[PDB]
Amino acid sequence: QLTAAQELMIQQLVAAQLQCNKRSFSDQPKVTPWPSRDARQQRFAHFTELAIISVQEIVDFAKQVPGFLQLGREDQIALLKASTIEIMLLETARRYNHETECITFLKDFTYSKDDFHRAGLQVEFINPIFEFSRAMRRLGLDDAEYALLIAINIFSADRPNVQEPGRVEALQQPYVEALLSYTRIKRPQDQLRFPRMLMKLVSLRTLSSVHSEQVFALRLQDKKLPPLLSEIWDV
Ligand SMILES: CC(C)N1C(=O)C(NC2CCN(c3ncc(CC(=O)O)cc3Cl)CC2)=C(c2ccccc2)S1(=O)=O
Ligand SMILES: CC(C)N1C(=O)C(NC2CCN(c3ncc(CC(=O)O)cc3Cl)CC2)=C(c2ccccc2)S1(=O)=O
Ligand SMILES: CC(C)N1C(=O)C(NC2CCN(c3ncc(CC(=O)O)cc3Cl)CC2)=C(c2ccccc2)S1(=O)=O
Repeated sequence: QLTAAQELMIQQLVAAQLQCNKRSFSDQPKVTPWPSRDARQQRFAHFTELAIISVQEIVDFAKQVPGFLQLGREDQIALLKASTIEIMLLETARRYNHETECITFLKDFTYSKDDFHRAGLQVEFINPIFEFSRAMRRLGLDDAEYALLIAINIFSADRPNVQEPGRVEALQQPYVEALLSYTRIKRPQDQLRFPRMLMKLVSLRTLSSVHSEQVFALRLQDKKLPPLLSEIWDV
C-alpha cells in the first residue's frame, strides 16, 4: 500500500543514514580513548568527541533529507540547532542493550549508567536518558521508522528563530504520512504503535529541556564544551 513516492523516500533515508554512519565509524580512531584528574577529563573529552562525530553525522544526514536544502540557510541552522540533541537521544536509544543495560557507540564503546556519570553527566539527565531508551526499545523500531522519525523531528515548525514555519510544517507532513502508512503495513493488528511512536517526539522535547539544565550545570562547574558543541548548546 506504500506509494512509489513513499517507498523511494524511505529507502533513500535508510540508505543515507547507513552511508553517514559509515563515515562516523571511520572517525572512531580519532576519539580520545576511554580510560584521577587526567582520567576524569579524558572521560569527559571522550564523550564530547563522540558528540562532535554525532553532530557531523546529523548535518550529513539532514543535507540528504528531501526538502531540507529548499529551506533558507537561517532556518536550516535554526532547525538543526534544536534537533541535534533530540536526534542524539534517538540514536542513543537505538544503541541501548536491555540485557547489559549499556549503550554502545561506534560499535565497541559500551557505557552503563555509571559510565555516563563518570563522563561528567548529572543523574537528573542520565536517568531520563535511560528511561527513554527503555521506552524506545519497547516499540521495536526498525531502520525505516528511525529514519522517518528523525526527518519528522528535523522539520519542526515551532523551533525558536524559524523564519518560515509554514514551509517547515508543509515539508514535515509527507514524512508523518509515510510513517503512518509504513506502520499500518508493518503491524496491521497494532494500531496503537504509531501514536506511541509520535508520543516519543513529545518526550524528546522534555529531554531537550533537561539537557539545557545539564548544559547550565557544566557552566557552573566550568567544564568547557568544544566550540562546535558550545555554538549549538551554550547560551
Ligand atoms: C541505493 C538506494 C538508495 N536506491 C534505492 O533503493 C532505489 N530504489 C528502488 C526502486 C524500487 N525498488 C523496490 N522497492 C521496494 C519493493 C517492494 C517489493 O519487494 O515488492 C520492490 C522494489 Cl523493485 C528497488 C530499488 C533506487 C532507485 C530508484 C529509482 C530509480 C533508480 C534507482 S536507488 O539506487 O536510489
Ligand atoms: C553536554 C555534553 C557533556 N554532552 C555530551 O558530550 C554527550 N555525548 C554523547 C552524544 C551522543 N553520543 C553518540 N556518539 C556517537 C554516535 C555515533 C555512533 O555511535 O554510531 C552517536 C551518538 Cl548519539 C555519545 C556521546 C551527551 C549526550 C549523551 C547521551 C545522549 C545525548 C547527549 S551531552 O549532551 O550530555
Ligand atoms: C549559531 C551558529 C554559530 N551556528 C552555526 O553556524 C552552525 N553551522 C551550520 C553549518 C553547517 N550546516 C549547513 N550549512 C550549510 C548548508 C547549505 C549547503 O550545504 O548548501 C546546509 C547545512 Cl546542514 C548547518 C549548520 C551550527 C550547527 C552546526 C551543526 C549542527 C547544528 C547547528 S550553529 O547553530 O552552532
